Amino acid sequence: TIPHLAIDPFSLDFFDDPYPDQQTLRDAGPVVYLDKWNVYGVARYAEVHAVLNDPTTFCSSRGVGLSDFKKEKPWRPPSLILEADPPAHTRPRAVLSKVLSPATMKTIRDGFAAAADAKVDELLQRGCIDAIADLAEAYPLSVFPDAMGLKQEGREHLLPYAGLVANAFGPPNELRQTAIERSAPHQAYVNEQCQRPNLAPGGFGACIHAFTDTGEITPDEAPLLVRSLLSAGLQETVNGIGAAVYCLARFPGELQRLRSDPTLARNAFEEAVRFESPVQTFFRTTTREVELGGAVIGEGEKVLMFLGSANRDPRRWSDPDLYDITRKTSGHVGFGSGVHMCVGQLVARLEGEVMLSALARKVAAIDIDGPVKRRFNNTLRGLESLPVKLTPA
Ligand code: HEM
Ligand SMILES: C=Cc1ccc(C(=O)O)cc1
Ligand SMILES: [Cl-]
Repeated sequence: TIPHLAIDPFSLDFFDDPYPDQQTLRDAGPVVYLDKWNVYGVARYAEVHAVLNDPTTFCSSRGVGLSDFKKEKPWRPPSLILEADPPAHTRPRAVLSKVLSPATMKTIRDGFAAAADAKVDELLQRGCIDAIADLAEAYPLSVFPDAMGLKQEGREHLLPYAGLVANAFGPPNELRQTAIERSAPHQAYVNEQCQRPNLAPGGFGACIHAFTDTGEITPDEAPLLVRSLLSAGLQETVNGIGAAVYCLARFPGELQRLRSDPTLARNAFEEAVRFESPVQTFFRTTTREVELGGAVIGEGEKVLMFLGSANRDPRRWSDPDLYDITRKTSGHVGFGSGVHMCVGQLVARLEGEVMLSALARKVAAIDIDGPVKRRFNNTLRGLESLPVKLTPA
């Protein structure tokens, strides 16, 4: 009934070019079994969307990586957000939603935009730059840690900790083993910055700690909620911005459209998130026997959702492998779907929008002028290096 495949979606060969194997996973059937890791897989949009939107059956509190927290110890204390189910998830989620609210975005937008414009101006003085280290990485590093309220010292641990968290969702392969081996200095930095005295007034971290008296969270939960905002989002935003620059370089007709109407900036970034899907996969664990795509899945089974594949499923998308900055992107699952849908999505979209706006107004051409290098991670997709020449408008 259920097809069994030997594809390892966490292998370096797969990461190097996942798209043929993602088609094989989709076309084999609505539900597959991955013999390499003894998990179920869903790679089409329909089943991925269904699983995300049924959290009672496909829970998160047994872990959203390969490891089942009912069988193994989590590598770190469980997130109060990502690794919780309703109702325990609900009020901590509401706090993070209010910390990263539309009102907060209105407070920080002008500064985020000015820093994007300044970065592009600076890069145009150099001409030939690395669009990852110098742009996709440098810009979020120039706005998000400050908006968090982090001190200057130690910020070099942020992206390593981000990569560690994402690697630790994966199976016990070399990427995961090496990440955990290197983890201690990054973990020690992150956990210390989560304490209230270390978060500057008015920033995201201070606002979490100020939200500890409403009956939604307690003071002893605020450190782990700050940890969520230091564990998630930064590398994804970097990878999304880097993918946008890569697409604007490889599809120059789309840069020409963006230049002609800079108000396409927000959707140009949203399309890059669909196209690249910085988070490629997430797991759920079944809490009961369930029918999914004609398959009967027992209790306590891990289900691997292919977000990137769902965002390129031709059953749902026209020309899914094309970068189209006017595509109707609504419904893509690059940020998830349902009750866990990325609580930081407004921050990521703000950063991506204002960077692409700066490019749209200031840059006439983006030409790849050096070897492109991929960064490997068990669950994140993104480039390591993207040498480009920027021509000013
Ligand atoms: C392009 C950028 C981003 C992408 C692709 C992305 C991806 C995702 C996805 C797919 C989920 C769903 C997790 C699940 O269903 O189990 C998620 C949740 C989450 N993200 Fe993001 N994210 C991004 C940016 C951010 C940012 C900027 C932040 C913080 C400021 C952030 C913090 C979080 C948190 C805390 C959660 C957990 C939400 C919950 O479980 O209710 N993310 N993200
Ligand atoms: C989507 C990635 C992600 C990683 C960590 C956390 C967390 O630590 O709460 C949330 C989301
Ligand atoms: Cl940790």
